[PDB]
Amino acid sequence: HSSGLVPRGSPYTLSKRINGKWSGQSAGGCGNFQETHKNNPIYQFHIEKTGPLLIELRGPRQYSVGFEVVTVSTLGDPGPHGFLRKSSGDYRCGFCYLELENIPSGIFNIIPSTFLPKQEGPFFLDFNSIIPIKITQLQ
Ligand SMILES: [Br-]
Ligand SMILES: [Br-]
Ligand SMILES: [Br-]
Ligand SMILES: [Br-]
Ligand SMILES: [Br-]
Ligand SMILES: [Br-]
Ligand SMILES: [Br-]
Ligand SMILES: [Br-]
Ligand SMILES: [Br-]
Ligand SMILES: [Br-]
Ligand SMILES: [Br-]
Ligand SMILES: [Br-]
Ligand SMILES: [Br-]
Ligand SMILES: [Br-]
Ligand SMILES: [Br-]
Ligand SMILES: [Br-]
Ligand SMILES: [Br-]
Ligand SMILES: [Br-]
Repeated sequence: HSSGLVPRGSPYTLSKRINGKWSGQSAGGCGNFQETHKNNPIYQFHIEKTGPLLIELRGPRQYSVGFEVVTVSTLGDPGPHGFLRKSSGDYRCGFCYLELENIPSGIFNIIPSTFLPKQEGPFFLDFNSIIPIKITQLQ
């Protein structure tokens, strides 16, 4: 993996970049498009030690983008920073992010999308951390 765009000397000392795209079936659009949102790409990552994670998504300037993070498996006891699903928030043009300073140890999925379906194009997902994170693509 290459790296994202992180200041020199950032507290996030590791940056792992995933390059993907929306194309054909996988251009599913946001959650409003309930028939196709679940067709978007899905990446899966492991947090080995609870600690800070910041995820950035970039797509074309002219696309409004967002992502959701879903807890798949946390084996630790039920802490305050536990969740079912979180998101980058409002769709934004070109760039969005989510900072999880105390994400629990476990398995999570991340689903990046454009606002409307059938918006084809590239994206980068950057995972900025202090501990290495294993990632794989599910679809
Ligand atoms: Br790359
Ligand atoms: Br396809
Ligand atoms: Br729909
Ligand atoms: Br569903
Ligand atoms: Br970039
Ligand atoms: Br959220
Ligand atoms: Br959400
Ligand atoms: Br946002
Ligand atoms: Br929105
Ligand atoms: Br940007
Ligand atoms: Br932002
Ligand atoms: Br958090
Ligand atoms: Br999921
Ligand atoms: Br790394
Ligand atoms: Br990896
Ligand atoms: Br991957
Ligand atoms: Br795949
Ligand atoms: Br599959």
